[PDB]
Amino acid sequence: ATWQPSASIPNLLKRAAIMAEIRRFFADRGVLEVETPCMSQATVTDIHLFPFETRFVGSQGINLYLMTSPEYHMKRLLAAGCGPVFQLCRSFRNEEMGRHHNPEFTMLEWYRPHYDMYRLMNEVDDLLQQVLDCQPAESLSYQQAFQRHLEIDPLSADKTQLREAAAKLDLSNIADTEEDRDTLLQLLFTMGVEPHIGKEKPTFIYHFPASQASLAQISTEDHRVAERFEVYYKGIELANGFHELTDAREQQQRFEQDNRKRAARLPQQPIDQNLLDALAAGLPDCSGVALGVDRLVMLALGAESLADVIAFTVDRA
Amino acid sequence: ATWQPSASIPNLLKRAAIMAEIRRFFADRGVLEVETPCMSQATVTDIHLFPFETRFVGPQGINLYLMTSPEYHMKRLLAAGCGPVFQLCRSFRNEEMGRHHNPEFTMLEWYRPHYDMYRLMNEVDDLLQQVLDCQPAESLSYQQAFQRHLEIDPLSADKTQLREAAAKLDLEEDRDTLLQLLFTMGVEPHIGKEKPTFIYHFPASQASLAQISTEDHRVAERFEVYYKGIELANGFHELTDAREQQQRFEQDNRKRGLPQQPIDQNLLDALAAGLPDCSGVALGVDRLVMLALGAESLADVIAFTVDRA
Ligand SMILES: Nc1ncnc2c1ncn2[C@@H]1O[C@H](COP(=O)(O)O)[C@@H](O)[C@H]1O
Ligand SMILES: Nc1ncnc2c1ncn2[C@@H]1O[C@H](COP(=O)(O)O)[C@@H](O)[C@H]1O
Ligand SMILES: [Cl-]
Repeated sequence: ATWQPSASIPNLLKRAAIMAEIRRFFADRGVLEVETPCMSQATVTDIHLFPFETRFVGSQGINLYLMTSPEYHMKRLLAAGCGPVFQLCRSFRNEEMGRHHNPEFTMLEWYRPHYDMYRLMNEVDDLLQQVLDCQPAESLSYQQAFQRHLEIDPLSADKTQLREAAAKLDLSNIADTEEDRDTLLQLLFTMGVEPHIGKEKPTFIYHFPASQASLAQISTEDHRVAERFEVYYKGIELANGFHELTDAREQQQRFEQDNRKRAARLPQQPIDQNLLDALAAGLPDCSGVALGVDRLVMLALGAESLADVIAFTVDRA
Repeated sequence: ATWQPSASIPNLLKRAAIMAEIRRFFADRGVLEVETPCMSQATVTDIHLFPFETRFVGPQGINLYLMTSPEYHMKRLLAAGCGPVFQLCRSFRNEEMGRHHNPEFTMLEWYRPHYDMYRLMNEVDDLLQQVLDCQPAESLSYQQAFQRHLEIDPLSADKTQLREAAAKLDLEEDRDTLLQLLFTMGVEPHIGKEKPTFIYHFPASQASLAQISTEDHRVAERFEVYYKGIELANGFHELTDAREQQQRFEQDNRKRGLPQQPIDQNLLDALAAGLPDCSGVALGVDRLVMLALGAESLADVIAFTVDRA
């Protein structure tokens, strides 16, 4: 019956125990928990993100946007001096329900002032070991991953070389006509690399190409890559971490470029001036990470979809 | 500058300690924590509530409503066997920001199978004493509060009698609306001064989620807690009968120049399947934290209120 929960009672008890462990993990490291809004008068500019919008009575209401990630408010807190902070929030992305996506989901996001990407990866690995009781993670660069799995260099290979690889994977249909080099790299990573990682233990992939920087600063030593990592385990994308952007002008260029592209494609998005204002005042150098709690719980239970770990997925909420 | 949080660093650190204290309270009592949706294909019919609505792409699109409280999903869990459970969630009500309101706010809602209203009140009192280091609560009925502060009986006074009383307070054709004005203006400023005040047995018309008292049909098994001028919690002996719940929703819609809301069948269906006898309570965590901090507004304990979020 559609009235019943999506997840079993035993799975929801284990869910609460994991949430408690996560909280003990950060308590033990002196990391403060914060709560930030689920709604903003501003939204994100990323072309790949689709925000929920709702009207607030505010005689003239205010448009509000549900938060795809608590990043901007947490950076505002950091700029104001909160120190190392974590949050376990409900996040909202207007995406269809899938085995591994729900339009509302639990995010674990945290920030560590004065931590570089490597020190943060190590902390994420310790958390995985604790919750999953899994082995210590392996780490490799995006480059190394391609070289080991596909015998190509993704930082230097031309599109012909790229389609040669795609052909070997039985992917020529999609690859032959695709003329965007980075898009071909994503096809190859998804189809040629992802199936061969995260098997025995979690796998960190870091130094994604500059085009796939997302929230990451570009690597100063090699502008071809970004200070971003992603963790994979048993075929599941669990987390993305970054050496965060502290430069206001650089951040603003990102948003403006985003809205310029959206126009070329999508509505232009109300920029978070509050975030740019925080960066102008001064955000401590930091690395931050966003982890999918529902996926973590799914893996900890050996469950096969989010419907097993979320009380009511959107189809019956 | 607008970029800065509403709440100070010290207040947020104290807020987190309180969150963890609430969790310790329930852990010590073996109550399970759950998480239920912030969004639903269904909504509420309650005449006092204004939800947010937002459009979902779907598996074409679907209208979603944000949750005003986790009640309906927690009842579904209860009907499925979850046992005593609490939740600390963000709840959503489409109403302007005020000193004591934000359109998104933290709710502590919990449910106790086999607790009556009195046993639940006692448990609320214990939590308040823990968080606030306040004195044990006093309790009185809606009737007693009107008798002690206004010298009238709200259960039997006629409208003339009521207007006379409103006249004496230096202040409408509905008797219940009259009672509401009297309570807000004549009773509320005069309770919760030195310790939390539990008001119980609200009139039948103000039943909200509560069963009617079987022993006196003029009143409901509902209580409200007030402290230092502020409304902190609402608790009920819960409705378990599907037929009665549905008639209440039908009536809700009748009373609604407000839009008519659909009745949530999943809730009714859970009630049909069987909801254990239980009492539940909804508490305003931000309000509670504000009182713990001796602060004046929610802007002092919420990292970013809506005006700057
Ligand atoms: N719709 C969704 N449902 C469940 N988990 C998600 C969803 N979107 C993102 N995630 C998780 O959140 C993490 C952070 O995503 P991002 O903020 O896009 O880097 C991802 O690695 C996923 O584990
Ligand atoms: N907009 C709001 N902002 C902050 N607290 C609220 C808001 N609406 C309701 N509350 C709190 O939530 C409690 C339970 O709500 P209710 O069940 O509607 O009485 C109330 O007693 C208030 O403490
Ligand atoms: Cl107890």
